[PDB]
Amino acid sequence: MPHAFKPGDLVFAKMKGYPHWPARIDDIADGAVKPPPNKYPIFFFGTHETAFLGPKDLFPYDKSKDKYGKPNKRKGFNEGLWEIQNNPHASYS
Repeated sequence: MPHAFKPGDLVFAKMKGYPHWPARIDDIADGAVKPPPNKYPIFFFGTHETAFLGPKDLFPYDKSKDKYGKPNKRKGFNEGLWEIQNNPHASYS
């Protein structure tokens, strides 16, 4: 049975106007800006951008990859697919 989201979990994350995007739940570094309540820091593969999202926009990657894990014209998307499959836990800073 599922647990709550934790840092390191792999997802597709949904933002308005964008396709479901390969991403991970990030940690928050000591001294770094914390997300709003009930939101998680999402790191988007390929673009390497961070946004704050709640669980309604987070789809576990294993369950969802068949549907959302296909190449997309959008900037950074195919690089992101490579990252989440090949080195999802690396530093991309």
